[PDB]
This record gives sequence, structure tokens and C-alpha cells, in this order.
Amino acid sequence: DGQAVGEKIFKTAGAVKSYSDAEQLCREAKGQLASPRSSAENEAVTQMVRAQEKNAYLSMNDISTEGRFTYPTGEILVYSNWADGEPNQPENCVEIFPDGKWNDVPCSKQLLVICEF
Ligand SMILES: CC(=O)N[C@H]1[C@@H](OP(=O)(O)O)O[C@H](CO)[C@@H](O)[C@@H]1O
Ligand SMILES: [Ca+2]
Ligand SMILES: [Ca+2]
Repeated sequence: DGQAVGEKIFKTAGAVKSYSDAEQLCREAKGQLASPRSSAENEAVTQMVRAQEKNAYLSMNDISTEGRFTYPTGEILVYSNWADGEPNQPENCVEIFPDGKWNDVPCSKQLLVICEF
């Protein structure tokens, strides 16, 4: 099961992984990391973070061009919800808090894995 918005479904099994291991888990499940593209999608992800009591990865990262956060397509963000002062070792990946706000993090951080389908 999971939380859905339109045709998109977010799911978690409570796994906690680094960014690379999280990406591999979602891809092997034939999805991808949570990529909220709207307020409504962000709120669905946030509900799951609050339930699990653990910040989650989003898919987006700036590994290609520093400060330009992109999806796995390489396209620039169409929506963001940065915490105050964010984006503030390098922090190339993105976590979502239980208040729904985002923070850039080192990609070695171990976070909740939420996939989208
Ligand atoms: C690993 C991690 O999440 N670090 C966070 C965290 O860093 P500090 O070590 O607590 O200053 O809070 C910062 C905001 O004050 C945030 O920008 C940063 O990404
Ligand atoms: Ca960065
Ligand atoms: Ca940060």
C-alpha cells in the first residue's frame, strides 16, 4: 500500500539507506525515489515521513551542476519546498522533514526510502 496523488503512488517499507542504496532499491522495485512535483505530492510524502518518524530522501540532486537540483531525467525542479536557509563535506542530495520542508544533505546520509510508482 501507500499514499497517492493523481496517478502517482508513494510507498515505503521503512528501509533506511544511503542515497545510492536507496536509488537501487526503488529501481529494482521498478520505481524511482520520491520526486514530489507539487504541493499535493509533497504533502503525501510528508505524511509518510511523519508516520515513520524518519526524514526521507527525495530523488533530486545537484551532482551534475552544483546548486542546480535535477530529477533522474536530468530536468530542473518544477517545485521546491526548501527549509529556511536551504540549500545552506558537500551536500548534493535532498532530505524531506516531517514538516514537509527540504534540506540538502551529504549523499552518504542514511534516510528513509520512499519510492514512487
Ligand atoms: C547532515 C545534515 O543533515 N546536516 C544539516 C544540519 O547541519 P548541522 O551539522 O546541524 O549544522 O543542519 C543544517 C541547517 O542548520 C543543514 O543545512 C545541514 O544539511
Ligand atoms: Ca550541492
Ligand atoms: Ca543543508
